[PDB]
Amino acid sequence: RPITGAEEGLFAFITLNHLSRRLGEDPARCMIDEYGVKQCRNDLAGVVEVGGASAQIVFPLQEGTVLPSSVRAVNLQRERLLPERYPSADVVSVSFMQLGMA
Amino acid sequence: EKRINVGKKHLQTLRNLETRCHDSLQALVVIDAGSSSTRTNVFLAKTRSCPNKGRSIDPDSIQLIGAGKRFAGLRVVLEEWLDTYAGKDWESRPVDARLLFQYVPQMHEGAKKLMQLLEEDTVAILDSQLNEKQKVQVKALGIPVMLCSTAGVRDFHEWYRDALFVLLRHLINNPSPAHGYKFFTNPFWTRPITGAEEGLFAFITLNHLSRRLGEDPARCMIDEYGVKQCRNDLAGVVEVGGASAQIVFPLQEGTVLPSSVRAVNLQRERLLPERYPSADVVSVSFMQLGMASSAGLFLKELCSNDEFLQGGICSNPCLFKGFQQSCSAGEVEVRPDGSASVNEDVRKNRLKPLATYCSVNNPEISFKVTNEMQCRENSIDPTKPLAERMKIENCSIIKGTGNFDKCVSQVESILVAPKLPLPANIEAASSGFESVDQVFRFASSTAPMIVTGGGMLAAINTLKDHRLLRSDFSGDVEELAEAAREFCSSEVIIRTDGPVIQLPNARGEQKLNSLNFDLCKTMALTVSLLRHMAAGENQPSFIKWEKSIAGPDGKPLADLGWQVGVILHHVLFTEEWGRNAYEAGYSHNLE
Amino acid sequence: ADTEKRINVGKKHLQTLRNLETRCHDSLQALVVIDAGSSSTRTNVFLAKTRSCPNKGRSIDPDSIQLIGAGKRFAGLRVVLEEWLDTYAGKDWESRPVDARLLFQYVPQMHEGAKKLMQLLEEDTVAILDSQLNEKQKVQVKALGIPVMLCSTAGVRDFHEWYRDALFVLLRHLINNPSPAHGYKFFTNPFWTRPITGAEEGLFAFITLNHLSRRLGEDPARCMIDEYGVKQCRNDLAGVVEVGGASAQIVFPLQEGTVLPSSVRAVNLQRERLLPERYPSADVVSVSFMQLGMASSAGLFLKELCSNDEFLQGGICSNPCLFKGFQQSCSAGEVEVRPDGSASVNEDVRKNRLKPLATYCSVNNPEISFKVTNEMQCRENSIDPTKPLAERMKIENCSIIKGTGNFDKCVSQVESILVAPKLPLPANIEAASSGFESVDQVFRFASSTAPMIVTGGGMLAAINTLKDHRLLRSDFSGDVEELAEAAREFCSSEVIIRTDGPVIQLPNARGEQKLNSLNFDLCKTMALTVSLLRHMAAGENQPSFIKWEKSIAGPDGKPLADLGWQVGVILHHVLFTEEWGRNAYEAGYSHNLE
Ligand SMILES: [Cl-]
Repeated sequence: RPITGAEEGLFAFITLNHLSRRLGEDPARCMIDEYGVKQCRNDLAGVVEVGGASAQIVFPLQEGTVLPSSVRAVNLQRERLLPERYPSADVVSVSFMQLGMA
Repeated sequence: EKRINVGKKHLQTLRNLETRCHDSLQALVVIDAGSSSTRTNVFLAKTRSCPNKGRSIDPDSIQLIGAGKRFAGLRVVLEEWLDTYAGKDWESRPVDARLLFQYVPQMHEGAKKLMQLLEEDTVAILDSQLNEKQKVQVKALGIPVMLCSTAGVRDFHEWYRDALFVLLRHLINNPSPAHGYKFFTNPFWTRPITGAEEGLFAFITLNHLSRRLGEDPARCMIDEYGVKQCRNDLAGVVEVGGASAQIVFPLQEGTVLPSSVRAVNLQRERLLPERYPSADVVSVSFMQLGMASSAGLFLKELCSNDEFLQGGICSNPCLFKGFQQSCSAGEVEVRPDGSASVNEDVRKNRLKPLATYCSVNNPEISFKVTNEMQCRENSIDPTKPLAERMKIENCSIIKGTGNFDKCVSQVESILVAPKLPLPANIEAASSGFESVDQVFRFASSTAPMIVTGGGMLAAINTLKDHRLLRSDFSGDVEELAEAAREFCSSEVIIRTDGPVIQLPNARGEQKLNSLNFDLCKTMALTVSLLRHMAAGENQPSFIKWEKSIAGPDGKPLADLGWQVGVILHHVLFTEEWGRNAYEAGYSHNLE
Repeated sequence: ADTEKRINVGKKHLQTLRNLETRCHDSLQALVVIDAGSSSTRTNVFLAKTRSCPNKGRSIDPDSIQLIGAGKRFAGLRVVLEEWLDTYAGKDWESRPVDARLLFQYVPQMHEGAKKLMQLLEEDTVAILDSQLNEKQKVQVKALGIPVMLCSTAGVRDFHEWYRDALFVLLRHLINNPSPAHGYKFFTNPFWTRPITGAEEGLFAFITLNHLSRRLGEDPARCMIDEYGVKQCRNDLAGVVEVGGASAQIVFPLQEGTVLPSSVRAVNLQRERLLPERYPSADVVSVSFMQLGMASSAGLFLKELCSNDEFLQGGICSNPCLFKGFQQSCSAGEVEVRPDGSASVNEDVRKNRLKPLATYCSVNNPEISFKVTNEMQCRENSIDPTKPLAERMKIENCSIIKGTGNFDKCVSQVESILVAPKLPLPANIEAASSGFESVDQVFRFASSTAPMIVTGGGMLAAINTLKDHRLLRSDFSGDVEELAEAAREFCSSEVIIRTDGPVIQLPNARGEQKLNSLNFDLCKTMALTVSLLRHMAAGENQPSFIKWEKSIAGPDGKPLADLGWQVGVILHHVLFTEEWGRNAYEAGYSHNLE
């Protein structure tokens, strides 16, 4: 099937993290939230990819950050990109056709 | 021998009692913390306790039993607290918010007096509406309270509102033990809601009460994989409130919006559970179309236009011939003598919400690059200090000209189809359109539309009371324009008993007051909205003006608005509701 | 300068309030377990800590469960049914076949019978709550509601009509309608209040033991990897031997890698919905022996011993399990030792210790009827199913029983009559039972290395009597020969009549103790102990240790609750978080609103 620039960014983010051994069932840190619920995450690295047609920037949302209402973290489990057994991954995902090489 | 059957039947009766579901009455309270007032809303619901299945609410049973007195708005609590501890010029000068942490008990002090008035009013409603048997059930189950703030408390941009909500929930969770009503809340039920969220909840209220929203779908489509894709036959809502206007309607079947705007999916937003057919909607909320902001913005743009402003006189076509006032967007008070009194206080300026929104102090303006330009180009300059930002230059008097068609053409250019709209940042509950014109030109639907809001209904009822519009009026644009043109050509006559609106050809009159002097602008907004809806590729199957919905019997079940929808979004998620309302319950407050 | 102090106080105050609305809140709850046994109905009052968490509902902390009070012994449920059947089914209802269909005319009279007992239990439960709780505790207890679990063990199992089911419907109705004056909101449902079998009683007593001793928990003690590469986990659970008044239960963990015969099965506590899935898997050998109860073994022992040519001679039964100088009328009736040293035997059919086994061993019992061998298995245990009741229990050609105090002969007869009979009584194959028929079969095919806890009033008195006369060392750890030598000496005692009453006088002037209705036949319990230990010692796998326990010490040293089925019953409900939350809190006492 065809894939968009933003989807190409998320897939490149998954590639980087898999090969770097950052993505996996073992989280790098678990935090006890306001309710006493253990929230676990991998120590994911962000990616800056400047391709021929577009530039993608994908990185995990800063822990305890409140984004403007007008933008949103992309949840990889919600988008069916990562299974539920993987620690929750919330990312800032951006694709700019104007920053591509061409 | 027939004595055996009495015994066998008695045992079966008792066996039926311990195996079947049992019904019990529950009260639920929604506190509407609006811009100008805070009002309690008391509801009744039938709960069902089923062996090994817990306890749930029958959503069809939700009924309003009483709406109370309008107490002061939450904004008053904060404004009085800021006046005392930050200094009287906090609206017009920089404030060190950190220093205000010294005065948290004084903020609690302000919230306590208001909560005590609401608690007494709620108890008064319960006692007057319930019989002794109903009271026993109601007192036993506990009373969930959902206090939601809407407009008036969104523009402080510090720690105040969140701290105020912590204090309000603490107050709700400590009711007086004397009356026996076990009120209780949690941070999921008592919280601020946005304008677009009020829209979604009003949409859910309308469809629930009219019986259009239900588990059983109206129609299904079979996809390429043989899977049923089902939907309900939902009605849209147009709500013009005092602080904002919302438009929410189902996305036209078989359409997809481009990557610049988005349909809101009620299930994805966790407003409706997955067992309800998928509901995709076009959702918009515009502060500038609320009754108060639209009045201020209309004057700000009309009175800076060379066609209307000449030699310090602003000729306003939406105001009656014979009416005049001083030139400012200040709150107008129609006096006993017939003159208009304009309040010049920054706090009472109709432009205050838009000017506070269109500011460099507002982080929302920095969220999107064009925001500041869209403010400036609509005559609300973020670079100008507050008083200069709201001022109408080279203008001493506003005089009414009673020209309905000119009023409509100006509502078109300032409010409905502006060349450059004011900024509206998208949020999870909204579609991203910034203008009503764009909504109907690009995302029109065949779904029926219900027009709601106090002022919208007052505009139609005024024309029907004067017998200028037929009682069976059903939305015809030209019939409405004709009625409104005649009413708006009325002359203001000052008499011994006060000012009157005298209809042409001695066809009646009514008293002129602070609430109706500018009603022609609402009639013009209605004509303009109907015109845009009629010019859409898809037109609503019908259009109606409503305040409430009749139940299966004929009596009103509840009022239109966001309140029923707020309850439903909690009660419909069965497992979560059972845990919070019954397992934790009021007993969570035990010390 | 001190402005920062006032700022930080304001900030802290808001953080204190925010924490208060995001964290779990604790609250006390009372729980009631009504123990409806064979000869009595008694209330048991418990306290537990509940935890209410945002978006999570409310649950009980299982380690907080504590007994606050046990009530008075009121009449047994069998007494309620017999008084109702004595009034409306006339006389000889248990002699002549009765038309049960006609008894439906007398349902309000059954209700009145049950109302009298329930009012007594409700008053007693309220008395315990009022004496044990302070005012702050009462507010919490009254607001949450009081779950009541009434379970009947032995007594009411044998009517074979609609009576028991009807009684239970009436009992729950009474429990669900408590007096509003006291403010205690008692309530029940058909899942909490119901009869329980002997095998289910064993599983509940096994759960109680392992809970109190901190062996049962979510975290496993050890994990293993099977043939497929799957991690298999378990707790290090202790087995229980509970010798009750009506039956004996043996419940212990299945030894790792055991291949059981096709005809018996391990009981899986998770599959049986006794423990949730979050607990490590627990597979057990579960056995309930009808003839090994204090009452039933006493009856059967006399029936078999006193029909054997070696012991019955010219109307005199020489009993090796009774003291020299002791004598009684020849019947299985309840015995009362009187101040002059004489024995009074109650001849009432309802007080005959052979009655439950004789009604069990009937052609009218489907358990017996459905299998050809079953009827013969009863007959070989001296209880003939074709015989009428009173004749079925009679010890023929026998006038008196005289004690001979010969421990070795007592062990030999206990072994051949009770523990390893020529023909065992029929196997029970209900879900809670592994389907074993004898003690030897259990230790031959399913022996385990799990430690074993011996419980039951009579089992403990058998060991403590020997320790008290310094015949057994205080450090006794289960050695068979050490026990047999001690019991041989004690069991050789002579009954002597003094001014103060009858005494058991030990040989070689070692001392004495008062002879009474509870200890006159204790030597048979000493012989049952020797026999049980011998069968366990002959197993391929040996328990790591064997201990006799009256109670289990809590974290603070003092016991939190009693051994027995009561704690286990609470746990099998409270551990199922979602189900408990729905029944106890969502439905609750408000389900009773009318
Ligand atoms: Cl737009």
